[PDB]
Amino acid sequence: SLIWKRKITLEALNAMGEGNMVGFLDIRFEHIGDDTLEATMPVDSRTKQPFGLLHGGASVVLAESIGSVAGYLCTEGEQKVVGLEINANHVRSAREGRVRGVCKPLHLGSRHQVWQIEIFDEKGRLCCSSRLTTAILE
Amino acid sequence: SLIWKRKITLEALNAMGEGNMVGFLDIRFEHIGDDTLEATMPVDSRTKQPFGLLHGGASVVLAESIGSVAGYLCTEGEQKVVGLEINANHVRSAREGRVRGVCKPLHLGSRHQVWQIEIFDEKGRLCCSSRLTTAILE
Amino acid sequence: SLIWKRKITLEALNAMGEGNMVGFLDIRFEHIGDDTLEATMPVDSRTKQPFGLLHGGASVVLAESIGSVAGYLCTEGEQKVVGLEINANHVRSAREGRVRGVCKPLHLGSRHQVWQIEIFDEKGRLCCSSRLTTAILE
Amino acid sequence: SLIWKRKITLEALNAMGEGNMVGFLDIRFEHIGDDTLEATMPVDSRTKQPFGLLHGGASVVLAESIGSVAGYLCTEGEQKVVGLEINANHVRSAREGRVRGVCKPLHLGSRHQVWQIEIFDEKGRLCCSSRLTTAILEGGSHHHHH
Repeated sequence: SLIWKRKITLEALNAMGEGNMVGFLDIRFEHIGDDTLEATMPVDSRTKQPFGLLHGGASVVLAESIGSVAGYLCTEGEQKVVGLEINANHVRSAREGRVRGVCKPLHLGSRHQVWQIEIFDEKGRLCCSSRLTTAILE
Repeated sequence: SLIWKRKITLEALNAMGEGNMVGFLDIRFEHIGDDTLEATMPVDSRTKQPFGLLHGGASVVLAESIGSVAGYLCTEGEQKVVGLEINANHVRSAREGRVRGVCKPLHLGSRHQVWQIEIFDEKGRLCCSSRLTTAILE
Repeated sequence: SLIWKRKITLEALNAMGEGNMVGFLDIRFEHIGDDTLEATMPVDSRTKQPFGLLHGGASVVLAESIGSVAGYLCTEGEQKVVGLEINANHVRSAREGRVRGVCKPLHLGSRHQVWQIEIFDEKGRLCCSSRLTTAILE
Repeated sequence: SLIWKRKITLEALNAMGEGNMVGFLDIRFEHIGDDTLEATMPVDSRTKQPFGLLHGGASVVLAESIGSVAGYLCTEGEQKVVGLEINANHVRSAREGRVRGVCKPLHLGSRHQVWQIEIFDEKGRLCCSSRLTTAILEGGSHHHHH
């Protein structure tokens, strides 16, 4: 199923993060299915807490970053999306490597959207499950 | 009305982010009342999204960073807190200066804690309100 | 702090629940301040979980019930609100009497709103903290 | 696979609700799978808001009700689960019939669990998506030296 309303390439996406938070974290997308969007992120002196574990906020940064663009790719023309509510359950820690976020839609309405982003570690072990609720602004 | 079970100094506390995400982002705790813990964060290239505004994940990184430490200061001995769930509602954007997050407890149990982190802009306007649920581990 | 764009009395307000869940759970509005709405609900056979304590879901029905109407009162004309997301933390259980829900705004925009509802037991202690995000419909 | 640690019949599962909220909203567990639990709820005057539609709070009642027991079934002995926090997205309304809740585990930790409950209408359309985080409370007698 194709949910995307706009067309884009990993090239353009990754370009977005340069100059802002997304950039200074090395978050790079790596897939764009018909109804799915993936991305990864490291685990170092930028995405870790004072104990050397994948910071929970880092996972949310990753979740929101992907959900935001994905929601955008589901709109038309001058439309835009703004994240309203986000939540996440940290069910497993991470200390090294890169985590991959898999974003899928739970609901794509005309005025708002709900995105689910599951984050897994290199071994494929689920570390975080988050949801993003956005509003479509004309 | 005094909740802390571990005495700490802003100096030693701020020291926490000396090589981890909390440092790279310039988060600096500035207050330690009987039941509240504050800390500001810079709204710059490091914490902004592709459009120049504060990134929603930055708001959550701040929340979860202030909540993790508040929770820890409320345990004793070898105990530790692990973040379980976090939720945030972005009610207002911010594009300049420093955002302040005021953390207070909603509940301080013996097994779990619930923290409320309200993030304001330099104008004192709520920008993000979030809750962090922690688990106390022996 | 007069947030209400509409006018309504406790009498008219409570008459909304007759014949629906609100009236069936005996949820009763008891205060309309300039920027807050308060309502009580019994902790009984209709609101308890299998072990004699207040069902967490009942606390959420109270929360959404107060937040929905409050949202309405903050619009006007043919405008109406629709709940998008609601979350809550159960921090203390209630076993008897009635709990009291207190709702106040966190954001009232032209497109959506965020409401915070705190639920207390008969002793004035926090039992549930929740947030509701609505969307305004023209 | 089999996540359940306790063996319960649907009959015994539904008997738990008599006399309380679950029984009063006619919430009926109708299926226990290897790693899923399902319950139904009528969309009527007891569960509708003033405008004649399914009350979002009811949906959360259904979700927490299913999630709570699923969490209990995944604990042995006198152990127990306590609901910590819940969240839900209302993505579509309902006005008649029943809605069905389908609870799957997202995490079955040693100290806490995360449950996902999706509520569907008659046509299999998602009306509410919810997550419940619970804490496991230890229980049972302990050996002591003598």
